[PDB]
Amino acid sequence: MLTEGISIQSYDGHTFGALVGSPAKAPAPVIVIAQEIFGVNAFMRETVSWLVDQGYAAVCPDLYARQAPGTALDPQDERQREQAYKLWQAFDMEAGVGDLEAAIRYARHQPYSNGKVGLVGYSLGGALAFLVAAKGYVDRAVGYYGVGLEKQLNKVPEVKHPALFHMGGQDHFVPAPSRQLITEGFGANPLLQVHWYEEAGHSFAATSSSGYVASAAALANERTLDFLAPLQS
Repeated sequence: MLTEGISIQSYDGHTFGALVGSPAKAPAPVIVIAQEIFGVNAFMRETVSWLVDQGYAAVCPDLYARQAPGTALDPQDERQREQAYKLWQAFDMEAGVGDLEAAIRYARHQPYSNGKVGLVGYSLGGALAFLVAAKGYVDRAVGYYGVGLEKQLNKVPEVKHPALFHMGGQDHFVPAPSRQLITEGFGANPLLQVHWYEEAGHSFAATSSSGYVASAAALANERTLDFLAPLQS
């Protein structure tokens, strides 16, 4: 689901929709949310709601619009999960970073914007959060269980604004050797924080996922809100 009428343009000219939530009290800092592999679906709608209820505005861009605009897949449906994995395998990560850069610029000057913008991404979006943090487009970035971060460690010195990552200790997209690489590599830059939730795997913050872990989602979410609070006016 997206907000009708909302359109954002990327540097290369491509335009895409987004799901937007404005809080009752504005102006407010705006959080661009970077999707998982299912498009802008119920969990993204829930993430927009959570942030708006905490007093932020939120913009979740349709990152799959270069492939199939308006994709919103149900993770409980096997056929739609297969579609999600196909779209993820074809996903242009660089174009994704560029579309998020465009959404961040957009978020700086909407009616409800206070001019500060943060980014929170999940899974595919968590990997994109790190890439965006290396570019320096946002004030603060957060990534929940980003995949493949152990392959982007050459970018650690490029991060010049804070970025926070929540990783599951039982997430097998990040096995022990990968966790060691990430832990050692991110350890070199104090602007990066990475927490490991030992009893959680992938998707632990999504209440409808079989991987949901209430205690880890709650600790991570509170850390995320404390990390974003300085963006408030």
